[PDB]
Amino acid sequence: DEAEASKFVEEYDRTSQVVWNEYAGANWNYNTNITTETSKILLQKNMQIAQHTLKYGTQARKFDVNQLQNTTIKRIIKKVQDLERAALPAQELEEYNKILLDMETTYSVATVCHPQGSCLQLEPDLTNVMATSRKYEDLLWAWEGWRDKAGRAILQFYPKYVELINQAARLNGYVDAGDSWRSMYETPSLEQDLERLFQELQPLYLNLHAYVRRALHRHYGAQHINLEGPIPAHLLGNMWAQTWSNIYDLVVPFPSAPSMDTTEAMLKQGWTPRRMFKEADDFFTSLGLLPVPPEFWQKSMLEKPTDGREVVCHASAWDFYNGKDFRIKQCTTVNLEDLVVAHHEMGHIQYFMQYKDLPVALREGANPGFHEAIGDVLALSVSTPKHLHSLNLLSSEGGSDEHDINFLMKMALDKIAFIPFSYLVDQWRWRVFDGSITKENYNQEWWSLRLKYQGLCPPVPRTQGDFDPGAKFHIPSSVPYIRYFVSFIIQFQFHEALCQAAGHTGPLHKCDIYQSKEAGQRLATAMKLGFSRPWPEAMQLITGQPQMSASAMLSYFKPLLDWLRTENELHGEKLGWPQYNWTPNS
Ligand SMILES: *[C@@H]1O[C@H](CO[C@@H]2O[C@@H](C)[C@@H](O)[C@@H](O)[C@@H]2O)[C@@H](O[C@@H]2O[C@H](CO)[C@@H](O[C@@H]3O[C@H](CO[C@H]4O[C@H](CO)[C@@H](O)[C@H](O)[C@@H]4O[C@@H]4O[C@H](CO)[C@@H](O)[C@H](O)[C@H]4NC(C)=O)[C@@H](O)[C@H](O[C@H]4O[C@H](CO)[C@@H](O)[C@H](O)[C@@H]4O[C@@H]4O[C@H](CO)[C@@H](O)[C@H](O)[C@H]4NC(C)=O)[C@@H]3O)[C@H](O)[C@H]2NC(C)=O)[C@H](O)[C@H]1NC(C)=O
Ligand SMILES: CS(=O)(=O)N[C@@H](CCCCN)C(=O)NC[C@H](CC1(C(=O)N[C@@H](Cc2ccc(O)cc2)C(=O)O)CCCC1)C(=O)O
Ligand SMILES: *[C@@H]1O[C@H](CO)[C@@H](O[C@@H]2O[C@H](CO)[C@@H](O)[C@H](O)[C@H]2NC(C)=O)[C@H](O)[C@H]1NC(C)=O
Ligand SMILES: [Cl-]
Ligand SMILES: [Cl-]
Ligand SMILES: [Zn+2]
Repeated sequence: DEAEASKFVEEYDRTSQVVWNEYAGANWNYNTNITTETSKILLQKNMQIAQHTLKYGTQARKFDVNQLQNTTIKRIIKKVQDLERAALPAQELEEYNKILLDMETTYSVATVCHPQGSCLQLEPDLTNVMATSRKYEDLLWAWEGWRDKAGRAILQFYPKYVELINQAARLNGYVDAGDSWRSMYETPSLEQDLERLFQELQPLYLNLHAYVRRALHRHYGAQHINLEGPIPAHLLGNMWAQTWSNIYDLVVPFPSAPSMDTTEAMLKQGWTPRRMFKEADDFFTSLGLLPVPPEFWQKSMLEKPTDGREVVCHASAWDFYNGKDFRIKQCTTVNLEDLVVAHHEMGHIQYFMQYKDLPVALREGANPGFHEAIGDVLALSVSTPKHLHSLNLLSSEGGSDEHDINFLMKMALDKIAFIPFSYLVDQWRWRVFDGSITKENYNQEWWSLRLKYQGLCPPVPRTQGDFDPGAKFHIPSSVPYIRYFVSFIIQFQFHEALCQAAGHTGPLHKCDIYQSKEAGQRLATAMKLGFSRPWPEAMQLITGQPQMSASAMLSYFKPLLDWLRTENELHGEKLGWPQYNWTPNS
């Protein structure tokens, strides 16, 4: 009966709101106050949500979706039929939860020590070294040490993790965990579509790579940089070489056109974490989008506590599944990078608020990439030299062609450099999950892809027992990553569309959509759909067409592509890494 299915969905919604809200609370209380007691309560709520998922998922599977007429009810019931880890038998579920906790803990407590010296945590100690050191051996100590202490220590857990997460996927009707993850996009052509996008960005990435490689050759010396080979992976300013903007000082196109030190400016002018989030809130409401509720300001953790609590510091945004309580947890630091992260996280909060009236089963983004993109779209406008000057964080940089190319290079060092990294992570994981990479070659296959996609090599030859993927957070925390590749493509599509809605003309990279109500209306209509419709509908609401496309990103960076090609040609660069077998001699 249509009526029995409707009743079921209503009962699922009521009970899920209660159970998910209790789990969100317990998880928040652990994350903002790590103790034995909060771990204990969290463990109990984890089991309560499993029992709820098992109960309602079992019921949902008794419905023949084929016989359901109402498409919304059909959609919800089909989704509740996927129990995820709660499909595992009791022993395997306990084992899986424990392996996940052990991997996450191992990663979070790993430190790198000098003998009879200080021990450095990843954040901020080791990331600061990677960002600021310009000494090959000091960078190497941090890069190798982090892999030695975090990566190698995850390896013992990962094969059993793969076995259990695949078993859960098969018990929910998928062939492996990678299949299950890809299904979140509801797009049978996903793999080919993503490959096509990656290929469209190759001219830009290869030209950026070759230009940066030449700059590294200048600084680190001819004996350590092969101008026809891959770049050593510890020289890009970031522990994973996923974004390169911390080496802007080594690659600036026009050193004669200097830029203000934005961190020093923010500190001198008394910026605080709360001010950073108020600025993000203001951008959202300038578009006519929703302000965060008063409760957000009361309950959020917007900087590291000084009351003796120990906390999880990573930036994060939290839906408590009651339509009222939304929070950010971030150990915010006062700099421009974290101002952008604040906008990223506030985009997650905005999406939570926009879809709060849907059934909790449809309270997700159109696809996971959409959820990641919203905040970054606003941050693109924030990052314009125009807007940064209005915050008193830059001197006037408009007009000047040199400042213009310098700005596009700054943007490309993050946005373009990240495209191959964000593609790589789940290309590797999909092949682990489908069994075509075994524990015998986890690491070799990781580096084959680091080479193939990013054009990087490890500065020190890897050895047996190395497990460098484990040194990247999302691997031991089992967080899918292709969402970030999707996000970095489509956020430029959204920027282009909103800039057009706002009446912007001229180069896309000069657009600042601040206070555009037309831009806000486009985003709001799409966000309010949550996960109720196939994501091409939200794509069309924003952009006027239904596809993912790299064209907007290419248009944004067109002046840099032209500059890079001219620069690389006059130095005779050989794009790519035909000497792909090269690795450092010392
Ligand atoms: C197939 O079934 C689906 C699902 O049906 C729903 O679920 C099943 C299981 C059963 O329970 C059904 O009884 C139930 O309807 C059908 O899809 C639904 O279709 C109805 C149309 O009949 C749509 O009605 C709209 O719903 C919105 C949102 O409603 C939530 O939020 C409201 C605001 O907080 C609140 O009032 C509601 O009670 C509801 O509350 C939330 O409910 C969810 C669970 O669903 C729960 O998780 C949340 O916790 C809970 N939140 C809170 C806070 O309680 C409602 O806002 C709409 O009102 C507008 O539209 C009317 C029609 O146009 C109009 O008369 C109203 O005045 C109002 O109009 C707008 O007003 C503004 C300003 O005044 C104006 O600017 C706008 O232009 C104007 N809109 C206009 C003119 O269009 C309305 O009631 C459901 O949204 C929809 N649900 C989903 C999920 O899609 C589907 O129709 C079925 N298909 C077929 C072919 O039959
Ligand atoms: C805890 S939750 O699950 O309930 N809520 C999720 C978000 C809603 C999911 C909806 N279903 C959440 O808070 N997640 C945390 C995660 C943290 C960040 C993260 O890891 N970023 C990746 C990739 C990246 C992204 C942007 C960028 O510029 C550079 C890199 C990384 O750093 O490698 C670190 C700061 C930027 C995001 C996030 O916000 O997406
Ligand atoms: C951090 O967590 C501990 C453990 O839950 C909290 O301590 C509890 O505090 C309440 C009073 O509010 C007592 O009723 C419990 O008995 C306490 N338990 C223990 C083990 O001490 C503590 O309040 C939390 N701190 C913060 C700042 O939230
Ligand atoms: Cl690595
Ligand atoms: Cl994803
Ligand atoms: Zn995010």
